[PDB]
Amino acid sequence: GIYYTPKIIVDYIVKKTLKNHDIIKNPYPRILDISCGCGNFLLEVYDILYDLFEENIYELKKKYDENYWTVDNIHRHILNYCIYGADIDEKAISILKDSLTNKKDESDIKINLFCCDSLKKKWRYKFDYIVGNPPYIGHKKLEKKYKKFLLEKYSEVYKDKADLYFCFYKKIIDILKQGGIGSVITPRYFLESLSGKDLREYIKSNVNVQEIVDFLGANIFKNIGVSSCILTFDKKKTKETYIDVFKIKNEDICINKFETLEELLKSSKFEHFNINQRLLSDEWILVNKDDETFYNKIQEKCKYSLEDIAISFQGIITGCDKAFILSKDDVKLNLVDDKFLKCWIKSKNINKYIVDKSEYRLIYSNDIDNENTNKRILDEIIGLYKTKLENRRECKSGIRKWYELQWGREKLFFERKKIMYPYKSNENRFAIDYDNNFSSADVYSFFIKEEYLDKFSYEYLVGILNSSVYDKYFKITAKKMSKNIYDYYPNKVMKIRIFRDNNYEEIENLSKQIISILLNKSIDKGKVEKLQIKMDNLIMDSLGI
DNA sequence: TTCAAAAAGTCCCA
DNA sequence: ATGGGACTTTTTGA
Ligand SMILES: OC[C@H]1O[C@@H](n2cnc3c(NCc4ccc(O)cc4)ncnc32)[C@H](O)[C@@H]1O
Ligand SMILES: [K+]
Ligand SMILES: [K+]
Repeated sequence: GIYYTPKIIVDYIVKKTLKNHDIIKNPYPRILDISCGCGNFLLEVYDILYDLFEENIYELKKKYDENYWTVDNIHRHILNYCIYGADIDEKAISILKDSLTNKKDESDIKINLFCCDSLKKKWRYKFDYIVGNPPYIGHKKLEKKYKKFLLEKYSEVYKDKADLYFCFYKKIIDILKQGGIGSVITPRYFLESLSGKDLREYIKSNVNVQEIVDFLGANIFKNIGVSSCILTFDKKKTKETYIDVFKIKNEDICINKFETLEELLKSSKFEHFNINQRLLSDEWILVNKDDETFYNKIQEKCKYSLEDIAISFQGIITGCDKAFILSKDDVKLNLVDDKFLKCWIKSKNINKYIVDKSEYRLIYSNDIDNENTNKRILDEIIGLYKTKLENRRECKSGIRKWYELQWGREKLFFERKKIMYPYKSNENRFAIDYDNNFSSADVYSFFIKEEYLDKFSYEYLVGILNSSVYDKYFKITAKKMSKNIYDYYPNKVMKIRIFRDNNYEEIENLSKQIISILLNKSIDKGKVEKLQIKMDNLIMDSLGI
């Protein structure tokens, strides 16, 4: 439950908040970490503070009580008035307390360390500087009893599938003094995610965001599947409202390339651009001027969105795939009448323009009337996981029988011509499904509304949607998950805007040529790339880019 | 009644 | 052993 932040990032975060502190004007700064752990940040705060006091000790001695301000008194002063920490783990607090003590009995100095829940603590005062790495706990791994507390007391930032670190953002902001500075490393997903919409609104309207360091899919925490960003914000009265954005360019770099993180930020490994905080909508579109011009051209030119013209839906959720999904060559499928069997595909089966032939079959068990008529299917296939099936939420409440699919959706939505795409991918992969394929929630589908069929065809749509233009266009606002992975979920895919002009016929014809080649047995892959290049030129011409 | 979001992902191998 | 790559379930709030 304890995570170690890399030292190069700890040093950067502490420097970001304290490098320009006027210790002569205010020799009593309050620096807080509300998930301090063993003290990765606080122990570094001590070192920075000690040099700060020692470098100006005679100036403080002259300006203030000359007996109080001596070098031998710096250690006691820092612990009494400057360093504050909180963590739920008692053992970590005890270790940090020893570490701070060992920086030097005489007078039994008191240390401001609290073993508590930082989201419930009654904070008796606000703080000049707040740093640290909060806990990240999503909606599956958080206790329901605790989530009831969060939904009640942190509703301004925490609803639905929000994360625990949203609340730490709110708590840090609320107890930051006027003119104070906060700097934290959290997951990056709130920058684009639907869940973070309220959190983004809370940050934008309560603090000035100085800087966002976006590591994208780079691996900052070794052996941890998370993508990181560093946010620095303040409560200073400033007319200027511009954010420094540092966005990494190569996700494969090692974080220890230089001795300092700021060396990496200034280098060619990162790009820098500024964003006007006043121009942030509910979405934070953090791109350079070239991409903003590119994005705005497409938005203005396109009069339709996919949501306008299409019906979206998520795939089947069985609740226990091993009980219902079988290999098409499994001998146990001889027990299942073919009326119960559906073709089943995974996200990896989706390519551009077409789906691979399915290798798995879904038992649509919802169509099994009762347990007596098809006892063989229940006893020998589905019942092998009856205990796990009975633990599903809708089975415990009696809504579903133990052998039914948890979310079987509507069969008629899948058994039709439609477009399918993987839920997480490195690139746009929109395919026309001709084979009534079913899938789990790792594949999303949509079909065109009847009233828009004479304006848009499936062949045209997969043409533009798979183009290099729309690959770049979608990724401008897409949710970056891990290295070379973006979420392709309807909450953003359905916002993709599309156009219709004089190039419609040739774009559609090129797409049909690609599909015809891809479906050939002696498939000529090379010519497909040439046709794609020609289609990209038409699309770039159509959108004036 | 029933939708869709959510990576401190998960798992394997060189 | 670790770091990097291939691939992606079902729990959950609304
Ligand atoms: O690296 C993360 C670090 O933060 C610490 N930490 C995790 N959760 C909390 C916390 N409130 C949230 C909460 C949630 C559920 C609870 O049953 C109880 C409390 N309040 C303070 N510190 C917390 C950890 O111990 C790690 O040292
Ligand atoms: K004096
Ligand atoms: K990562």
